[PDB]
Amino acid sequence: DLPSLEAHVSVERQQIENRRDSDLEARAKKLENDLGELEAEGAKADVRRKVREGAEREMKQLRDRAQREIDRLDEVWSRFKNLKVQDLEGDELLYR
Repeated sequence: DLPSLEAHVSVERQQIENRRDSDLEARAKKLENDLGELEAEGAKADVRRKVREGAEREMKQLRDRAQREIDRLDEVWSRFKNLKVQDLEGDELLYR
């Protein structure tokens, strides 16, 4: 049954990448809206750029979390691939 298994994991990865691109588009739109709202406000660079820095950090952590979750999905798939009897396995979360 392995064929269907890698088909399923590939489909999950494709959906994850689609969600990532949707997040990219949404954050780009939000940044554009924020820029437009404060486009006419003439103030210091940091005062107007603090919100932009926060949004960029939010996107950075979002992409880092996406990378981490895809990496753990790949790790779980690899672990199941080479699973045999008498294999000790801690990591309660991984077993669940």
